[PDB]
Parts: sequence; C-alpha cells; structure tokens
Amino acid sequence: KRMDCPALPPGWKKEEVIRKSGLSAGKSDVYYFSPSGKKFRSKPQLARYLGNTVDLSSFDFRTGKMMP
DNA sequence: GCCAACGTTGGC
DNA sequence: GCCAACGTTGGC
Repeated sequence: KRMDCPALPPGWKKEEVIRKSGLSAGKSDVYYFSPSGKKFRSKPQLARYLGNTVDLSSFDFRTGKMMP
C-alpha cells in the first residue's frame, strides 16, 4: 500500500512493488505519489517537480528518509 | 559487483 | 497511445 512519507510535503506517499517475473523477479522498485496522485520514479524526477520546496540532496530515494 | 535512473516491452 | 512491469547499463 501507499504509505505517507513525512520527509516530503503533506499528502506525499511512497510505495514499494516487488517484481514478479523475469530475470529481475524478486527485486523491488520504489515509487512516490504526489498529493494529486502523480507518479514519480526517481530522485531527479521528484527534484524537478519539488524544486525549492524541499532540499532533496540528503534524501534517500529508496527508504524515504533524510540521511544527514 | 551493485543499483539508480530511465528506456523498452507487452498488454490493454 | 497509455502505462505498469522488466531489461539494461554507466557510474560508483
């Protein structure tokens, strides 16, 4: 399920999807959803949308935490 | 050797 | 044409 990510602005949720098939079966991808449902797949994609709203330079994309 | 990042595939 | 799932690799 999509769980709230406190490091990001209110309404931002993150979800982790285990791959089901193929040679990378078992690995996982992380996605974020904006307050309005829009899907982000990488830290630079989040960065382009959020801009000056929050400094994502210490943001660990995979876990959803600022790692100082 | 690993994986972030994002192109490509397959199904719709 | 859209998009979720998977392949792929340059940079580390």
